Amino acid sequence: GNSNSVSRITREGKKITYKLNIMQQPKRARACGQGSKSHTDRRPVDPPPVIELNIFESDPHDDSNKTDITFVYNANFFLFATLEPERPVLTGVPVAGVAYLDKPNRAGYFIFPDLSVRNEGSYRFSFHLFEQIKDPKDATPQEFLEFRLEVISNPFIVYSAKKFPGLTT
Amino acid sequence: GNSNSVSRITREGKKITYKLNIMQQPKRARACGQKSHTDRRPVDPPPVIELNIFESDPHDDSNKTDITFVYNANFFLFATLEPERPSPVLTGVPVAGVAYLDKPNRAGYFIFPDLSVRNEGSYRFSFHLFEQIKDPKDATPQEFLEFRLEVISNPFIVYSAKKFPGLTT
Repeated sequence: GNSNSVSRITREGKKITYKLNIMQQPKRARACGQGSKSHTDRRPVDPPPVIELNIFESDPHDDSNKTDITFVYNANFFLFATLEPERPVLTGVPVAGVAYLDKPNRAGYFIFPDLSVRNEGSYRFSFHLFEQIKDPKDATPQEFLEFRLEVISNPFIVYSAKKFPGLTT
Repeated sequence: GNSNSVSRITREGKKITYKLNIMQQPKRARACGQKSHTDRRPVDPPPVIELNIFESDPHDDSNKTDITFVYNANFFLFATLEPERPSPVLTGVPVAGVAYLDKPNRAGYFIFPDLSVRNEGSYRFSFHLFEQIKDPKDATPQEFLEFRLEVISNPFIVYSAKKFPGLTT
């Protein structure tokens, strides 16, 4: 349940598949609360969520064969994080740009190192992929933003540290 | 209840306030499933959100000045579906570009005419604003997307139409 994929067809008849895979799930976070200290003395979600993106060309004849064109496909990609209660709350920078790396896999990567949750509880992360196309053949303000697909994280727990006035000081 | 505001400070020391307010709440939709009335599926009436941007000088932080037509940046509004009682559930085009209009008010406007819900139930819409900055001094993969704020809609009902063979085809 770490991955999700979507497919679309371009004007040139090309079948493009987007695959999102969460490689580093969140596990825990300390509720940062509100106030002036909440924006400068917080502990972000750890380990930072990391999402891998792959793009596949499918030749029209044989669909058992795909070609990873992640390093060839020319478009802007952004990944946006939302906080879904399992039963603003999310602070920080919820938008990550793509970084193309060869290890551990040849793909694009999104990292979220500065996510904070305001209140304790159980949450899931939803990561939404936006594509900004620069070649008109790839099509399905003079720039457009297209939602592509979404991946759902495993549940993680935000705890609250108990208060001990004379102890923590 | 239909609006939300968020303030930031640019590099010049000016305070910039973004205000999102919903002009047309969603009311009803017919579950689209995976029933020959297909224009009955898009959420109706199409949700409409207006955006206003206000400038406050560091010398006077108590007064605001609308700069919605002056602020040089691209804007996008992204719709997410929130279950009021917590293959995609939301379908269509969930990204709306901004349109600058003078009537009914001089502001930016987003319209969502092509949103569909797969399952019946009570839902809410969350609209997230993304700012694509073109002027570097307005600042707080060469292009970047910045999240600003979200506005949450009133609950709306998605209903299902029963099948009566020999009566409803």
